[PDB]
Amino acid sequence: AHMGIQRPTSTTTDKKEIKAYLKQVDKIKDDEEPIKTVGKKIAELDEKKKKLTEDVNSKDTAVRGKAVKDLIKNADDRLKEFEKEEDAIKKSEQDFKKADNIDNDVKRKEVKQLDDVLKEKYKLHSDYAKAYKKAVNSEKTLFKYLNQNDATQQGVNEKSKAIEQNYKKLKEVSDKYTKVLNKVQKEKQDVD
Repeated sequence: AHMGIQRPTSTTTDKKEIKAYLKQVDKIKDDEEPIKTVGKKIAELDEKKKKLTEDVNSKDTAVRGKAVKDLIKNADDRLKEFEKEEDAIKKSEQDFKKADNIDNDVKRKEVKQLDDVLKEKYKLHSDYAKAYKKAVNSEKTLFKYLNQNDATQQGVNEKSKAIEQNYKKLKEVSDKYTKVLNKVQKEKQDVD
């Protein structure tokens, strides 16, 4: 060019645009940090739950009754804490939709693909949240059954199998979600 003048090429300008895109996606990911705190708080609650294992079968009726009532409260507490994760993902998805201008058609398709995988992330989280709530609620159902007169082993077993099945399902969906979080990073590597 005259005087060796240099001004931005479509490639440089696309880079700028991809940078701004990947930044909006990372700001949203940053703002999900509270989900980590939820996980820690639920883990603490899970440890407290395990520590009622002896008491739930206590021969001291008062110790047993307190353990059962504490187990009900603990299921409520885990569900309440999990609401914060649900709310965070809701916030993240709302910010997502707001986050071409890429001239390069090859690169523009890579971007649409990252967007589609992020869309799949939000959908799979909804499935995961449903499965987690179903599981914790099915624990609560067993504990309520213990909090009335005349509970039997047969009844306990029948409610226990449902908990087991719910956890099998939660594993299937949790695995799928972890997979999608990985696919999100793979698409980012290509896009960048």
